[PDB]
Amino acid sequence: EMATRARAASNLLKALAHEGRLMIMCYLASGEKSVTELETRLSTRQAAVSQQLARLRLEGLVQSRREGKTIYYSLSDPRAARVVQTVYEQFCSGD
Amino acid sequence: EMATRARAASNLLKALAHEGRLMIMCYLASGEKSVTELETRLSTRQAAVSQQLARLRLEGLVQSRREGKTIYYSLSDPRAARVVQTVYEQFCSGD
Ligand SMILES: CN(C)C(=O)NNC(=O)N(C)C
Ligand SMILES: CN(C)C(=O)NNC(=O)N(C)C
Repeated sequence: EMATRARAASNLLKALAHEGRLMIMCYLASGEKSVTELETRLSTRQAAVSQQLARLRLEGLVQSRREGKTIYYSLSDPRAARVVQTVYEQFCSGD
Repeated sequence: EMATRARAASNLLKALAHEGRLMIMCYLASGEKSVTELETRLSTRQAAVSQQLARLRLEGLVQSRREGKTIYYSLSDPRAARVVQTVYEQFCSGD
């Protein structure tokens, strides 16, 4: 149905419509990243990154695994992955 | 730069992160549509559609032309067009 798929799409976009969460998703769009790598690449403060990761997890958009003492995040919803890949390609392209 | 392109991307997503505006964009993603066609397809109330179209116009995402007494809207930002096409394809696909 058009309504329920429009609400799921709208909800993904609400999760992505935040500069910090979008940047996390863009970094994960190129492959799995440790938390250390994400924080190295992001200028966001650690407490903010932590909430943002939790929100992306709640929304079903990221998952994570432990390897030793490292936490690796990755994209988990393939619809969101493709949307973010399009955003990343389109908005990182110069004119 | 990563910051200014991340803000433009984030702003597109904020404009898209609304069920009514997203549905308009999804309909325009398949080609130019008259206002009459858009309102026939949308269940949204006319005053709401009017504000939503105005917002999409302000954001640079849609443009329009007049042919006789008909107003035709179309997508105007190609980055947004591709993002919406990915949303439409991904979220209209069944499992
Ligand atoms: C648009 N966006 C979030 C993005 O990251 N684009 N990529 C770059 O801007 N560089 C310099 C790699
Ligand atoms: C055509 N049809 C029944 C359909 O669901 N298309 N998908 C969408 O329109 N969205 C907004 C996900």
